[PDB]
Amino acid sequence: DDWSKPLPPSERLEQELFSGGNTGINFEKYDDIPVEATGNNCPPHIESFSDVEMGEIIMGNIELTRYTRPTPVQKHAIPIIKEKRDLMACAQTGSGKTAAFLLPILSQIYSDGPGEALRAMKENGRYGRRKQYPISLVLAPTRELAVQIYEEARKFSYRSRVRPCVVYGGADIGQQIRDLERGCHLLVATPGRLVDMMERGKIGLDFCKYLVLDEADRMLDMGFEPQIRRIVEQDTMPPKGVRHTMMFSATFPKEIQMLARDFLDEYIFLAVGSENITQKVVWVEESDKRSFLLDLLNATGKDSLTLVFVETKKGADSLEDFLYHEGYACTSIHGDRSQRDREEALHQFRSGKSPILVATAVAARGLDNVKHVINFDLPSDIEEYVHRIGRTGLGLATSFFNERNINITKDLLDLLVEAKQEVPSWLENMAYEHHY
Amino acid sequence: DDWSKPLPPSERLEQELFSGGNTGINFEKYDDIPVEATGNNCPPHIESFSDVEMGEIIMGNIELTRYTRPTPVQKHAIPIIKEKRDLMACAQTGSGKTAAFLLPILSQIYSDGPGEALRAMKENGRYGRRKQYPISLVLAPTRELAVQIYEEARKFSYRSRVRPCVVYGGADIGQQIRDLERGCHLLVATPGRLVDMMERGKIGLDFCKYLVLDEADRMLDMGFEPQIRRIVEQDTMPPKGVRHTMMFSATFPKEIQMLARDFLDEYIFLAVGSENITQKVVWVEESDKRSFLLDLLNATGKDSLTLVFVETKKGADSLEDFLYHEGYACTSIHGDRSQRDREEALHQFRSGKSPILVATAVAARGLSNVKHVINFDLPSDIEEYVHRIGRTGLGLATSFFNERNINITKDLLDLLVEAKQEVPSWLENMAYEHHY
RNA sequence: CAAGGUCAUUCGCAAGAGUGGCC
RNA sequence: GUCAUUCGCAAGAGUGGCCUUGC
Ligand SMILES: Nc1ncnc2c1ncn2[C@@H]1O[C@H](COP(=O)(O)OP(=O)(O)O)[C@@H](O)[C@H]1O
Ligand SMILES: Nc1ncnc2c1ncn2[C@@H]1O[C@H](COP(=O)(O)OP(=O)(O)O)[C@@H](O)[C@H]1O
Ligand SMILES: [Mg+2]
Ligand SMILES: [Mg+2]
Repeated sequence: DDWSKPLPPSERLEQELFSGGNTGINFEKYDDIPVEATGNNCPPHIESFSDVEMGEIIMGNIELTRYTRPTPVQKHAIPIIKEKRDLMACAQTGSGKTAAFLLPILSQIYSDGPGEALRAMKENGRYGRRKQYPISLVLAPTRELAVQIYEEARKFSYRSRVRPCVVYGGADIGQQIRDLERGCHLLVATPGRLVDMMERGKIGLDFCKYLVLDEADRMLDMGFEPQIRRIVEQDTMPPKGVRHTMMFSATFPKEIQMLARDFLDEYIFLAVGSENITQKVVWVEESDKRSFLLDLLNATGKDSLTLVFVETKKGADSLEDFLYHEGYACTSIHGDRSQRDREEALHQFRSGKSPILVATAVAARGLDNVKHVINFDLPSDIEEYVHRIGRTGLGLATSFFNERNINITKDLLDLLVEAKQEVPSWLENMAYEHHY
Repeated sequence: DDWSKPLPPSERLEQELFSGGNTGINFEKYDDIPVEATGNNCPPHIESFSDVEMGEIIMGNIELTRYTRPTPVQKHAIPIIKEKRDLMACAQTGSGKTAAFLLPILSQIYSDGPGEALRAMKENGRYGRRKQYPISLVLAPTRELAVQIYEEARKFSYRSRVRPCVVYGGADIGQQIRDLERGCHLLVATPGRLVDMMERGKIGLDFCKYLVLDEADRMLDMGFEPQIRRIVEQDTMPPKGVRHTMMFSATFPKEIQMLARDFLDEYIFLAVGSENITQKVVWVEESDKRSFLLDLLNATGKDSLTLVFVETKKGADSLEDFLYHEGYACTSIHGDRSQRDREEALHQFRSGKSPILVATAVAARGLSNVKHVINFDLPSDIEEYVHRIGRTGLGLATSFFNERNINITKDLLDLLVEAKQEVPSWLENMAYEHHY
């Protein structure tokens, strides 16, 4: 019985599962991703589903649901889970958390098969068996979330021998029991309803190899902690390091961290996701950047430090000489500068003898109370912009923009909206005109 | 013993196998390909290796060999073989053709395992068994090519339980026997040396499931046909439809077709690959295309048909009225024309009453003895260019080119070189400056 | 030497746009 | 309604170019 071999299709079933619902979304607004996965021997992230062998069944079902590339949380979660490592993932709503665990878990089940224990037991007959032993257990806080997880499981278990089931409180136990008795390899459950099934001898967790806690922060908020601990610690479920455990949550309070240390073994912490700073963006042609900078400098207080960012080292030297001949006390720093020359420049800047510092990205990585940060040249990527403006200690950041910075028009626009800053209407216009 | 699981690496092996040699070549000057695969229920081609699940070992070894995407012959051969169909593949030398069969075959062996027959026999001890039963046999005409096939097999069998071996004539039979005695699952062989090995009781073909005849045209020219027939038809090799047979050849003579019908079962025919047409390319700005066309028409003999291709239906109507108001008897045809209007236009064209036909791509698909085809607008792709100029019978083709046609500068340059035509120096110059 | 970003060409993919051809 | 090509944007990869940073 090979579980990696797809079973014959059903045109009827395909339409019910894939025609509508949660098909793929363009996760491009978010593609400028701050994502970090820290842990011992952390498996590297993926850029395509092909970078790991999901298997024939999963790749075909991904093609039916119309996903093309992994979401940023999936880029890390999928290789982490397929390497059989535990995962603590803090990801905001709409990141693709559900598929981030369903895809690797089901892929592993297809490759490994049901295991020796299930074969050694009486095969689930046409009249079923009273008690079922799920290979994988997913815990959810509500019926709504549990049903949504279950629906995605059907899409990814299409043409497989994995039969998903879902049980939730506030419903008829009779339907759920009768649905369980037809086989259950992946179970989605609210905690209270799952405890009832275990007490009734309908569900056994002796062979549960994949445990997922979805929306874990909410489950604690709703008072499900005793049920979860009864499910995991006070029963037959294999312990940490034998089972493969994953916790997903939108927030990371200390209550979730303490639960992670109790439930997860040698795990990876995965996190996905500047408002005390006034930010201005102005259109400036290249030949006008110097004159625009002079007006800002002529408007600066007597004892306010100004940090001016430029793209190239030659541009930094050229801008320093220009400002000096214009009569402005300034200094400069870049990568070619010796450590002594950097110290001399910073000494003048900190002392205030030269309250203007012309710097490349060398000062974006903090070498040291700057009041004004000026992007004389905007950086080529939005990550550099964040590091630059964070040098302020009220704090102001002014950036020069022209057609050369069109590569960050949307990324900069998203940042201004996200930081509750004010948005030039022409920036929105150029963004939509350039991308649609 | 799971054969889909990679075995531990070896830094030495990686360097010896992958550091140099024939790593990937960008099959980019040949992205524009005439490739047709014809046969009953022919599996669709692929565009990346991900489109079929090759397995962890294969995808890992592909990355080490620096292959990015399948070559045009690989796009069809890989899915055809992976679906267990026989293949008659005619492709020129240097097409990525060795890997076109090694990758799907080894992937199948990794997934299917060694089969029941091998598991029921004595394991190859460290004093290995005497007689070997290769799962896959590859036949080559010379030692040189056989070694070259074998070396690629080493790279793709890296970290696998598949052990390749190569035997060829004009060498010490002694080394080959004891290299075989250490185990052999995939065998590369020249026909003469293989016949000897069978007669020694060293090689058994009872379990060979994948038979490959590489450079089959040369093998027949070198007199290997009786040895091949003895190898395939007069021994224990499983017959067609049980074994999976592939034949590769740079040419497709009648002698190869007859051999394919004898050896291949329900096979697919795969083929990969205008000199009596003088072709001219001239730079013409858009505002000058009408004046340039007039000079050519005034230089046309009184009784010669000219076919003028344009991009849009509106362009066809506009060009017709312009020529008419200039005193040139002409007509036009495009997709929006009713069948009656098309017949009227063709009637005037073939009678010579209006020897100038202004047409869109609607006339690029055969509808006469046209003496001059003029690309007033060059098509957006080179395939359309071939179909347009093919309407001549001496026949001449003159094409207008400007910056709008930069998207086919390289493809048109390759075509003119391929068809032994004169090449404007500016066309090469613009091609290299645009792509490098 | 290593690490990062952007651009140009190419390949696939998704969304859009434009042209063409078939009914 | 179906089909083909091109172009814009976006993801990735390969090549090239360019810039930045660390010894
Ligand atoms: N690889 C992907 N590509 C495109 N869209 C995806 C992908 N993975 C998930 N999605 C979509 O993201 C949306 C959110 O799914 P969901 O799991 O509910 O996010 P979350 O659970 O973190 O709130 C769904 O519409 C889903 O189809
Ligand atoms: N998918 C690929 N991507 C890039 N290069 C490839 C690919 N496949 C093969 N090649 C290269 O193409 C060249 C031709 O290999 P070969 O099999 O001998 O062509 P052929 O057999 O048609 O004469 C080799 O250098 C090989 O490494
Ligand atoms: Mg060859
Ligand atoms: Mg092109």
